[PDB]
Amino acid sequence: KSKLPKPVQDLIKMIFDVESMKKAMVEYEIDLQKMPLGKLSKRQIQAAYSILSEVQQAVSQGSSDSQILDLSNRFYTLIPHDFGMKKPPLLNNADSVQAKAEMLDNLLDIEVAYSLLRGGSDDSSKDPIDVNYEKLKTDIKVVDRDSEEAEIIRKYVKNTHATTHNAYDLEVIDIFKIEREGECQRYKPFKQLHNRRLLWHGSRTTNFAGILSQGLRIAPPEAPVTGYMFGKGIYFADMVSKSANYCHTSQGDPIGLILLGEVALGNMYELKHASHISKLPKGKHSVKGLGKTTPDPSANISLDGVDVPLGTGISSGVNDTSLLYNEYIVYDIAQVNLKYLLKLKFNFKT
Ligand SMILES: O=C(c1cc(Cc2n[nH]c(=O)c3ccccc23)ccc1F)N1CCN(C(=O)C2CC2)CC1
Repeated sequence: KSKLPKPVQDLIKMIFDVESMKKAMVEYEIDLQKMPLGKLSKRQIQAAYSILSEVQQAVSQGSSDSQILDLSNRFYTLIPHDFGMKKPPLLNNADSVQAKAEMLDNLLDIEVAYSLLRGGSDDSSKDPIDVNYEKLKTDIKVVDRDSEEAEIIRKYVKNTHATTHNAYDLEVIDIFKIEREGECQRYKPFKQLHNRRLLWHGSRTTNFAGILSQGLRIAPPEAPVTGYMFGKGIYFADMVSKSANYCHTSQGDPIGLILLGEVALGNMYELKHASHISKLPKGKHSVKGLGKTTPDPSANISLDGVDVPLGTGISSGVNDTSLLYNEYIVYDIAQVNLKYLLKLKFNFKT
């Protein structure tokens, strides 16, 4: 039996759950008989990303719906969808491109989780929880409830929950201090860079085995840049509820996982509307999506020399913007240093 803490053990079980991976694929209307978990490959997802990038071209250049039909069908050939003997819905718009790009982002993380679980070594004498924990190459420790860092994190959760996200309230079950192998060494060029903030990153439970082993990555070159609001980068939020929406929890699965990462933002490229950029303008290290609401800047605190915007939501004074809340995007994976992993219970009030 495993000597790991019970919350650490429950975390491993949750992220390496094969049925949850299958459930996530079903959600994206994938045909599991034509394409099960085992048949998924980095190559197939990449080829589908490229076919989606072709759909991105047809939509923008106002191509005929009879020319988009073959591009749409090609995507379904690479990624089989559950429609049986019926014709599948037409991928002829930017929304369909975005939705299928999000699916492929998840499939790429699900593939990493499954390859980890099916690769390596099988040993009956060792606890399967301990074996799977080692595969993540991440030091996971339980943060003591009565510690100052736990009080800071709980205040951050409590204060940055938005009114427009009141269909549920949030309960912090566990706070994990995480240390990805080699990540501190990778973050070294940006360790002293100004504007370093502790920000939120919400994702589906089925993506965390991929996130903890490989780190938060950027969508591949094959991915359609127009399917990403501020281009292919790593997205963060200063509001817990904005990130918590990306946990994709329901009444049937109310437990989610959220990250707290130290992001070296530096000189921010402040944007109000969609900008599908491949590269940042000279002298800029990040993009700040200007939201209508911002945490109180006077209420900012410093946890290990890192700014924690745990202030309650106040008006930013930003007019004519497509965002209700701020977002932060970095375009170099070395600019992120993951600090905490939170297990949350979503108490749906609907
Ligand atoms: O951060 C994002 C991302 C997230 C989102 C949604 C989102 N998800 N989670 C958040 O906490 C968040 C905060 C503010 C704004 C958006 C978000 C949209 C586009 C994105 F490129 N990534 C895209 C998916 N990722 C990948 O590694 C894909 C598999 C190759 C991780 C990085």
